[PDB]
Amino acid sequence: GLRHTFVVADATLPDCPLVYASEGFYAMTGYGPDEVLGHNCRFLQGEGTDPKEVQKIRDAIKKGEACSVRLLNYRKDGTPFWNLLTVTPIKTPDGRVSKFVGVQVDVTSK
Ligand SMILES: Cc1cc2nc3c(=O)[nH]c(=O)nc-3n(C[C@H](O)[C@H](O)[C@H](O)COP(=O)(O)O)c2cc1C
Repeated sequence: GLRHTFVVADATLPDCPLVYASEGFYAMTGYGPDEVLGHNCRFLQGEGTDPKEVQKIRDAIKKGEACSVRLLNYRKDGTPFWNLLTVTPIKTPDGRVSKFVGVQVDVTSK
């Protein structure tokens, strides 16, 4: 989908914290860099987020593999939205994962 957001997480640190987010990520979610750089993206989850979809992502990250999931997420103001998320590992020439990138699409309106 054409409208989307983009983030980079640092896989060389144990909890894959965010190191970069696009202008649209901040604007869509309602958070700014001074609130979410250095943090794992799970802050977007909440009461209704499907733990089985969360587990798929967790498992893909541990295996250094790409994954696509649909997750209920929440803006800073607590309002929900449907996030079609695709995460992709970025490797060094030795095959180790350095970064994960994420593309989010708000698919609430279909
Ligand atoms: C690059 C990247 C982007 C991510 N973007 C989101 C996101 O937009 N929304 C979300 O709920 N989780 C997102 N995650 C998933 C969480 O950061 C975390 O990996 C997931 O919740 C599973 O780990 P946990 O069980 O320790 O929370 C993203 C992860 C990575 C690596």
